[PDB]
Amino acid sequence: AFDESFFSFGGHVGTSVEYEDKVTRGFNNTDKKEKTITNEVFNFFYNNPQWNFMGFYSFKIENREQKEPGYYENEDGIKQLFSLNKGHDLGNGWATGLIYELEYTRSKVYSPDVSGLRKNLAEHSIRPYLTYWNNDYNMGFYSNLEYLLSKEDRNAWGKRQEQGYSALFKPYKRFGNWEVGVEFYYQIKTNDEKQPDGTINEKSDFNERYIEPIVQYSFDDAGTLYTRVRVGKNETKNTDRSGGGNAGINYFKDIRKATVGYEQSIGESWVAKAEYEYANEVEKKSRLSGWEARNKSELTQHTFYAQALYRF
Ligand SMILES: OC[C@H]1O[C@@H]2O[C@H]3[C@H](O)[C@@H](O)[C@@H](O[C@H]4[C@@H](O)[C@H](O)[C@@H](O[C@H]5[C@H](O)[C@@H](O)[C@@H](O[C@H]6[C@H](O)[C@@H](O)[C@@H](O[C@H]7[C@H](O)[C@@H](O)[C@@H](O[C@H]1[C@H](O)[C@@H]2O)O[C@@H]7CO)O[C@@H]6CO)O[C@@H]5CO)O[C@@H]4CO)O[C@@H]3CO
Ligand SMILES: OC[C@H]1O[C@@H]2O[C@H]3[C@H](O)[C@@H](O)[C@@H](O[C@H]4[C@H](O)[C@@H](O)[C@@H](O[C@H]5[C@H](O)[C@@H](O)[C@@H](O[C@H]6[C@H](O)[C@@H](O)[C@@H](O[C@H]7[C@H](O)[C@@H](O)[C@@H](O[C@H]1[C@H](O)[C@H]2O)O[C@@H]7CO)O[C@@H]6CO)O[C@@H]5CO)O[C@@H]4CO)O[C@@H]3CO
Ligand SMILES: CCCCCCCCOCCOCCOCCOCCO
Repeated sequence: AFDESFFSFGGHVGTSVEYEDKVTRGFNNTDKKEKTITNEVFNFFYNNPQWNFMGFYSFKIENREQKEPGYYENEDGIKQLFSLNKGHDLGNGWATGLIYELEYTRSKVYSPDVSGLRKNLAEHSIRPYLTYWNNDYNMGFYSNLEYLLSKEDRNAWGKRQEQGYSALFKPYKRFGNWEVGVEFYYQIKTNDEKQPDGTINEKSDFNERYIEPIVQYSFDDAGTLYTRVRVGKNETKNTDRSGGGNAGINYFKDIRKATVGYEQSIGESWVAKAEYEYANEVEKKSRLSGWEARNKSELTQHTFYAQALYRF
C-alpha cells in the first residue's frame, strides 16, 4: 500500500567531526599552513527498501585558518548536502540505479585585505551506477559514471566553474572475515575562472587517475578494521588564455594517500567510527614564470575523523 510504504524506512542519524592539518610548501619554498575543522551537526541516512530508495542529508559547519609569512586568512562556512539514490534490483546479483547529489556551501573570508568576502558554491553530481554480487564466488563490483558541475561565485574575486566526468570501477572479494578490493578511478574536467570584469584567470583542462587497494578485517567479537592506500596522478593543462603567467603552462601532480580506520557497533542501535588519513601530493610545472624559488609544490596533510550514528 502507498500510504503505509511511507512508514517503511530505516536508516540512521548521526554527527561527526573532521580535523584537517595541511602544510603546503609551494613554489616559493615557504610554508602555507592550514587547519580546518568540520562539525557535522546532523546527518540523516534514509533507506526505504519498499521504494528501493535511499536518501541522505547533512548539515556541516566549517572553519578554516590559513597562515603563512606575511599573510593570514580565515574562512567560516555552512555546507548542506542533499543526496538521492533510486535503485533497482535486476536479479541474479545485478542492480543499477541513479544518484543525484547537490551540495551547497556559503562562506565568508577574512584577511588583512578583505573583511567578510562572501563565497557561494553549488556542486551537482549525477551518477548512474551498476553493481554486481556473486554469492557463489563471494566476489563482486561497484561501478559508476559521473557528471559533475561546480559553480562558485566569489563576488569581488570573480566566478569559477568546473565541469566534467568521472568513472569508477571497484572489484572486491570476501573470504572468511576478510574483504579486499581495488578502486580504479578516472576523471576529466574543464576549469574556467574569470574576474568580475571578465578577465580570464584560468582556462584549463584537467585529468586524474588513481588506483586504491582496500583491505578490511571484521573481528568476530567486535568491529571492522580497514586500510586503504591510494597512488594517483593528475595534470592541469592551461590554454593560452589563462592569466597570471599560466598561459600554456602545465601542472603535473603525484598523489599518495594512506588511510586506517575502525568501525564498531555499540549495542543494537549505535555505531562509532574513527579514521586517520595521510596525504602527500607533489606538483611541478612545465615551465616556471620567473618568480618561483623552485619547481616543486608539496602538500602534506593529516586528517582525523570521528563519527557516531544512531540506527533505526
Ligand atoms: O556520495 C555518495 C557516497 O556513496 C557511495 O557509496 C556507495 C558504495 O560504493 C557502495 O559500497 C554502497 O555502500 C553500501 C554499503 O557497502 C555500506 O556499508 C553502507 O554504508 C554505511 C556504513 O556502514 C557507515 O559507515 C555509514 O556511512 C557513513 C560514513 O561512515 C561516512 O564516512 C559518510 O560517508 C561519506 C563518504 O565518506 C564519502 O566518500 C561519500 O560517500 C560516497 C562514496 O564515495 C560512494 O560513492 O559521502 C558519504 C556521505 O557524505 O557518511 C555516511 C553516512 O553517514 O552509513 C552507511 C549507510 O548505512 O551503505 C551502502 C548500503 O546502504 O552503496 C553506496 C551507494 O550509496
Ligand atoms: O594575499 C594574496 C595571496 O597571497 C598568497 O599567495 C601567494 C601564492 O601562494 C604564491 O604561489 C604566489 O602566487 C602566484 C600563483 O601561484 C600563480 O598562479 C599566479 O596567481 C594568479 C592566479 O593563478 C590567477 O587565478 C589570479 O588569482 C586570483 C585567484 O584565483 C582568486 O581566487 C583570488 O585570489 C585570492 C585568494 O583566493 C586568497 O586566498 C588570497 O590569496 C593569497 C594566497 O592565499 C596566499 O597563499 O587573495 C587573493 C586575492 O588577492 O584573486 C586572484 C587575483 O585575481 O591571479 C594570480 C596573480 O596573477 O601568480 C601568483 C603571484 O606570482 O604568490 C602569491 C602572493 O605571494
Ligand atoms: C535527473 C537527471 C537525469 C539526467 C540524465 C542522466 C542519464 C544517464 O543515463 C546513462 C545510462 O545510465 C544507465 C542506467 O541508469 C539507471 C537509470 O535508472 C534511474 C532510475 O531513476
